[PDB]
Amino acid sequence: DTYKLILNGXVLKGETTTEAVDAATAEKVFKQYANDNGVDGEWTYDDATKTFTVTE
Repeated sequence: DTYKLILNGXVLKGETTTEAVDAATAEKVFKQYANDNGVDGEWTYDDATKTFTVTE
């Protein structure tokens, strides 16, 4: 499936997508991308939209 990532860094925002077989795998990809790019914070998932948010 296509999963989405919302990255909220206070006044700064971003977003991205990945293809993955399930949600746990997409989150591993999203958590590495977020961390590689300086974005650390609280994670939540909307399984109705297959969208993760990381909030600084």
